[PDB]
Formats: sequence, structure tokens, C-alpha cells
Amino acid sequence: HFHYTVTDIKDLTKLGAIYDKTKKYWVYQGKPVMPDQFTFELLDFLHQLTHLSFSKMKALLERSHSPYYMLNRDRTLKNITETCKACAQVNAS
Amino acid sequence: HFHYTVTDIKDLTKLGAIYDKTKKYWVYQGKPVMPDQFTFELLDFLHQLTHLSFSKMKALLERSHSPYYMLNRDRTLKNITETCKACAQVNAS
Amino acid sequence: HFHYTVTDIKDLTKLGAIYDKTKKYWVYQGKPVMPDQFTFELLDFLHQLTHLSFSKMKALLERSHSPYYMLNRDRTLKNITETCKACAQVNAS
Amino acid sequence: HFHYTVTDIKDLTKLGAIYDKTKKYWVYQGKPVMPDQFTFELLDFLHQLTHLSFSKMKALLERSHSPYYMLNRDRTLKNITETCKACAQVNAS
Ligand SMILES: [Zn+2]
Ligand SMILES: [Zn+2]
Ligand SMILES: [Zn+2]
Ligand SMILES: [Zn+2]
Repeated sequence: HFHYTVTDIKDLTKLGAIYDKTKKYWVYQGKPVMPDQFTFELLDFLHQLTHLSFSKMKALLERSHSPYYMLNRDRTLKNITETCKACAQVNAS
Repeated sequence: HFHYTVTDIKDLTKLGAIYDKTKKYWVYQGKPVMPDQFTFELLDFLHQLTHLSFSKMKALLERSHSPYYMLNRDRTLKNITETCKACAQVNAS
Repeated sequence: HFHYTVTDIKDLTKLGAIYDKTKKYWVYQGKPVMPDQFTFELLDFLHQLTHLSFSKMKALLERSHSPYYMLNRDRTLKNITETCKACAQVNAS
Repeated sequence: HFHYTVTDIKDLTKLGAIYDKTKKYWVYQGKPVMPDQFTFELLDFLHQLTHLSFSKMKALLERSHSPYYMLNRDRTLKNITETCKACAQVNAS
């Protein structure tokens, strides 16, 4: 199941998400919430296999029928794509 | 070695390339010329592995230290990227 | 939404899946079922972006937390990888 | 241009490579030798774009007709593939 940090729980309380004891996770906009770290590890993994830019990954994810709300998705995605060495090497050309 | 079609040979003579009997290929600007068909099969293979845009593949090839002159490169490259189903599916976003 | 063929419905009835008239799709193992053709074009898209082998795509999908049941996934997946030209070119070496 | 370390020069002499003072680089099997570190950063870049296994990258490079001889290619290549996070994540499933 999901593991929420103090910072996650903090972000979630700010969003106004609610913890669901029955289903063993937090819920927001009607979806189970993906923790910040889980989201990072997932998006980082997906970028390594495709090296799609920020705009392409974002737009694809919104069409994905994802059952999850990804905490700090955009911020995490922007950080992943802008610090990718291989992509930096590509546009260096 | 390379296999040149009548149309390749046509393009090459117009370019002023020369056949090198010792090396079994045509030479131009100090570089062996890659036939139109070999160029297509190579660039298409490389795109399938990366799905880099026209601009990205072009800029990279210019930095590649490739020992070969690629016959009809841009034309072949633009066609490959503009007819890619996967890239079209990506940009559908 | 999903379009189910005669062949989908026969496979689904054979599985013992059940149709949800209210929610306008078939359900199996607690999941809405993705038709055979929709599954193919999706899995085909994912291979073009990664060119992962049969075994690797299978294992990854089983870990995917997919909200959909993919009809004839394994059979379709094998068809995709074994007819992929780019991968055929890769192992040709 | 190329920078050769003492370790490169040592490895090269063992290979029976030859230094060309006039063109100020080493030559081996009729090809200019790319230093160990340049070879690493190039091969690492290519793996990030493809994540091909050791055996496939190797077989492909042998068919590539690269204009450079890559110092310690196989050893460097195996190191690249066995320390890749994305590939490690893939078989983890
Ligand atoms: Zn990248
Ligand atoms: Zn493409
Ligand atoms: Zn493939
Ligand atoms: Zn890898």
C-alpha cells in the first residue's frame, strides 16, 4: 500500500484530502492519492525509458486513465526532465 | 559494401562523386556515400529506438563524426518522422 | 467507451465475465474489461516507445496497478514483440 | 580533441596500438583510438537512449563500422549495463 510522509500528510491536509481507513489510503478529487516519493520513482522510471519532454509526459499522463492523484506531479516532472543528463546532451546538439 | 541503384548512380554523377574500385563504393567530399535505401533503413531503425524529432536527429547526426555522406538524408529523415505512428500518437496530446 | 466484438463477447462469456448494463461495459476479476483490439493498439504503442521484450513487458504490466482487465494480453503481447521489425533488427546481430 | 591518460597509453601499448605524433593521437587497426573516458561517456549516453542489454549493444557496435576504436569497450559496456538503475528496475519485476 502507500506510505505517506509527514510532508505528504501535510500537503494533503492543505489540499483538504481525507484519509480512508477502510481502503488504507488518502483520497482527493475522488482518487487514491499517490505519495510524493512514489510519484517521483514512477515518473523518473518512465522518463528513463522514453525521455519524453515535460509537455509530452504531462499531456500523456492526463490521457492515461490514471486511477491516482499524483502529489506534486508537475513539480516532480519538471525537476526530472530538466535535470536529465541524456536529454541535456541531446539538446546540446 | 554498398549497393547503388540506377537512381543513386544518377544522383551521384550529378554531384560529381567518384566510384572507388579499390574500396567498392562511391566517394564524395572525402566520404563514402551511403545509398538512399541503406540510409532509409538505418535512419528508420534509429528513430524506432529513440523517436527523436527531425530537428533532434538532424542536429545529432551533424555532430556524429559519421564517416559517411547520406544520400537524400533530410528528405528521408523528414518522411520517417512525419509518418511515424507512435510519434503521431504522442503528439495527439 | 469500449466497443466489444462478437469475438470479445465469446471470449468474455468463456471467462465467465459479466456484463454491466448500467455501467455500459464488461467486468472481470473486479475490473472493467478492455476489448481485444483496444488492448492491442495500447500495448503496441507502449512497445514502440520502449521495445521491451515479451517477458519484461509481461512482468511490468502485472505490477502496473491497472484499472482495466486486458483481454488476450499475453497472446497479443507475444504477437507484438515477435513481429516487431526494430527488435528483429536488434537480435539479427 | 582527444586526451589520453597514462593509463590509456599503457593499455594501448599492450594492445600494440601506435601513436601518431603528426596527427597527435593513437591509431589501432587502421583507426584513431578514442580514450577510455570518452568511450564511457559516449556509450553511457547511447545506453540511456535505448537501455539495450550488454549482448545487444556489443553485437550492434561490431556491425556499426565505427571510425574510431573504442578503448576498453566491452569492459566499459558491461559496467554501464550492470549499474543502470532503469534496467535494474525492469528485471526487479
Ligand atoms: Zn531524459
Ligand atoms: Zn517516432
Ligand atoms: Zn520492438
Ligand atoms: Zn539501462
